[PDB]
Formats: sequence, C-alpha cells, structure tokens
Amino acid sequence: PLKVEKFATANRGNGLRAVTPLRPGELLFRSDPLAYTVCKGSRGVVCDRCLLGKEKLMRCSQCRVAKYCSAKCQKKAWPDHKRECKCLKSCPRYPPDSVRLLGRVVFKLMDGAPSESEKLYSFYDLESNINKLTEDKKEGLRQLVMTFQHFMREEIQDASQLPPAFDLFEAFAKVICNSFTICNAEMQEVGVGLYPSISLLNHSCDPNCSIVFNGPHLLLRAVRDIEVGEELTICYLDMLMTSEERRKQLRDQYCFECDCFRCQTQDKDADMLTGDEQVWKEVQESLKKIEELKAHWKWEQVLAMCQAIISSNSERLPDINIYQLKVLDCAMDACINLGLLEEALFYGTRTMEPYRIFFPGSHPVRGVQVMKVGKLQLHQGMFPQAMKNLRLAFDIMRVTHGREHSLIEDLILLLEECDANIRAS
Ligand SMILES: C[S@@+](CC[C@H](N)C(=O)[O-])C[C@H]1O[C@@H](n2cnc3c(N)ncnc32)[C@H](O)[C@@H]1O
Ligand SMILES: CS(=O)(=O)N1CCC(NC(=O)c2cc(C3CC3)on2)CC1
Ligand SMILES: [Mg+2]
Ligand SMILES: [Mg+2]
Ligand SMILES: [Zn+2]
Ligand SMILES: [Zn+2]
Ligand SMILES: [Zn+2]
Repeated sequence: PLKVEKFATANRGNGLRAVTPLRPGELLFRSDPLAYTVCKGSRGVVCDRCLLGKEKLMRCSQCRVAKYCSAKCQKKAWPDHKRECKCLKSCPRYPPDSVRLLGRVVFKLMDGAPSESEKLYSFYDLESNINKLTEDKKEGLRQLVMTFQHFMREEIQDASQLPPAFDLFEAFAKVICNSFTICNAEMQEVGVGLYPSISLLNHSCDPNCSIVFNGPHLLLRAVRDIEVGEELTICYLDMLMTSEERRKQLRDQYCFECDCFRCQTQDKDADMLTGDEQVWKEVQESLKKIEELKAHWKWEQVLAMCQAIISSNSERLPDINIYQLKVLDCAMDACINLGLLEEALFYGTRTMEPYRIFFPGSHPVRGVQVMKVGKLQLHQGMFPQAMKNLRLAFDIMRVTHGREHSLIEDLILLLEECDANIRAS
C-alpha cells in the first residue's frame, strides 16, 4: 500500500501528503522516468541509458549521437531511441535538452504502455503556470516550440502524431517547472527527466523529504519524522544559495514566492557571504566558467581555475563563503577524477565544516561528500579518521540513500575494510 497520497493544498496547487506516520529514511516512492535524456555536457561521456561513465562508449550507427556503455544498454535503449534516432540523424545541429526530452515524452505517450511513473499524477496533469508566465518567458517557449517542430519533423508532421489535444507550448511550460536534474552517484549532473508522480512534491527550503538518483531511477525518502496528513516537501534547489538567489530561481523557473521561515529571515545568508565582496563577486563570476568546464568533465581545466582561486596570490575567502566552497568542491572532484588524492583530501577536508552547517539534518549531498573524504582517508591509511567519516556518511546515507541504492553497498564495503584494518592494528 502507498504511504503517500495526492491532495489539493490551500495555496500551492496539488501536493503530496503522508498516509501513515513516516520515519527518517523510510522509502516513500520509487520511479523510473516517464522520459529522460543525457544532459548537454555529459553527452558522449556517460551512457545514454544507464547514465554511467566509461572510458570508451559505443555510438548508435544510425544517428551517431546516442552513445552507450555496452551492447546491452544500446539494445535495451532502442525502443525508446528509435524514433528520435531518425530525427537526430536528420539534424550537425543538436537540440536543447528540453526539446530532446519532450520528444521522448511524446514518443512514450504515443507508443508506450501506460507508464508507472504516472501512477499518482500524469504529464497531462502537470502544472504549467501559464497564467504566471511573463512575456519574455512566453517568447522563449515559442522558440522552443518551433525548435521542436523542426527537430521532430521526420517523425511528427501533424497533430495526429501527438496525444489528443496536446499543446506544445503548454508541454514546454510543464517541462520548465517539472524537469528533474538527474545526478550520478558522485552527485554530478548527468541527465534530465520527467517523473510525473514525484512532481506532486512542493518545495521547501528546509524540507522533510529528499530524492536521490541511482542511474535514471529515483528514490523518494523521508528525512524527518512526518505525521499523518502532513505535506511532503523536497528542496528543489542547491543548498549553497542565498535567499535572494533562491527567490530569483523560484520566480523564474517555478513562478512562486517562498514564504518559508528561512526566506523570511534570510537564514544563513550573512554567513554564506562572509569575506570581501569584491573577491567573492569575482569568484562567483569565475564559477560560471568553472561549472561549465565541470559539466563537460574537463577536470584539468577545472583544477587549474580552482587553484588560481584557492591558492591565489591575491586576496582570499573563508571556506564558509559559498562561492569559495563551490570552488573547493569543484577542485576536490577534479583532483579525485585526476588521481591527485592528497590534494583532493586537502580540499575535501576543508569543505567538511561548511557542509555540516549548510546541509543540516540528512542531505544526500553531504552524505556523499563525507563518504568521498572518508574514502580518501582510508586509502591514505588514516584508519580511525576514515572510520569516523565513513560512519558519519553511513548515518546520513542510511537515511538519504537507503538499502535500495547501490552506493550504500559500496559504503558498507569501505566500512568493513576500514574496520578490518583497525582490528589488525
Ligand atoms: C513540481 S510542481 C509541484 C506540484 C504542483 N503544486 C502541482 O499542482 O502540480 C512545482 C510547482 O508547484 C508550485 N509550488 C511548489 N512549491 C511551492 C511552494 N512552496 N509555494 C508555492 N507554490 C509552490 C509552483 O506552482 C511550482 O511551479
Ligand atoms: C540533492 S541535490 O541537491 O543534489 N539536488 C537538487 C537540485 C536538483 N533538483 C531537481 O532537479 C529537482 C526538481 C524538482 C521538481 C520538479 C520541480 O525537485 N528537485 C537535483 C539534485
Ligand atoms: Mg493545471
Ligand atoms: Mg496556478
Ligand atoms: Zn549503460
Ligand atoms: Zn540512433
Ligand atoms: Zn523558502
């Protein structure tokens, strides 16, 4: 039986609420996507199907755009790739991610059996916020509609090839406020998908639930105690954002004004912005390029830019400043991927206290970060320190990831290895 149910909220549209009392870590729902694709930066880096990285991927011979880790993935992906394949081949132009995503929505709705992803709420039901769109946003959606019509012309010529009364403008409006960014085990963004049942969850800047991805598969878990009838919330946004930054994104993407306690009080903003404003404004600007490079897996270039900040001859920022913290995290991940494990541990350890502050309670991003640090410590022989961090990662990740997520198995192996080392000491 389901532990969650759809309901009509008083002022947030539809939402999801608890049917039974829920405890931290309880699995509330799990879902494959209605439709999903690899994101722009990870195309050709991770498998189109399973979203895992590999040194060499094999390409679809027909379109040479879709790429896969294995014959198994390429073959299993064929039914959901077959129609877009003809469109991608007809396109050296590659569509925006949202256009490729909507193509897969249309093909799934036209050719696929009813999707379990739509059990609680369907693509047809999703919020569009059309009456809140500003004119500039409408113009952007009109351009996406025309982009879709161009890209899909080989497979979709008339309304007979779309679901009944399907409106492409409305569909793109739904995609804007209902797309989920799929993250790999290391918390790198790798894809985008629609999960219409999960789209019932409203946003909170201090939520009681959390989602995590295991490949394209989404797990929804409680991260606080939740009472019968209490609304379930997730945080739509990166935690390393000020209330002004959250306000802008919640308006621009989601068309709402957040009334939560954190927004009313600018909770943590001042700490997030400590240090000299001229310095952090420059770092924030540099992070556009750093994050672009990271999205494309260009670790050597990421690291060079990060070192120029972290070890600048010029003025520096405290590690609790969120822009400095993002630079440290990018540098850590670059060092891990480049095998510079001593340097990775230096940056990673510096992030630990800021992460404790900015990811309160049980948050999967902190769990993964702590696990990465513990793993670095374990393989450099720091057994007691590694064990403390691996146990802390497990305390978080038992709640945020759970036994159904494969990363928990990897963590259990690290704990057993570290424990065996301490026992032989
Ligand atoms: C992923 S949908 C959530 C389900 C949605 N309420 C519905 O009726 O389908 C995101 C949209 O829900 C609304 N929403 C989500 N969180 C909200 C909040 N804290 N306050 C007001 N509206 C919210 C906004 O319309 C937002 O664009
Ligand atoms: C744990 S996280 O910090 O790494 N996390 C947060 C940023 C991103 N979130 C979303 O894509 C998203 C979208 C929605 C609703 C459809 C609106 O809810 N969440 C994924 C990763
Ligand atoms: Mg509606
Ligand atoms: Mg409305
Ligand atoms: Zn694969
Ligand atoms: Zn193809
Ligand atoms: Zn808020």
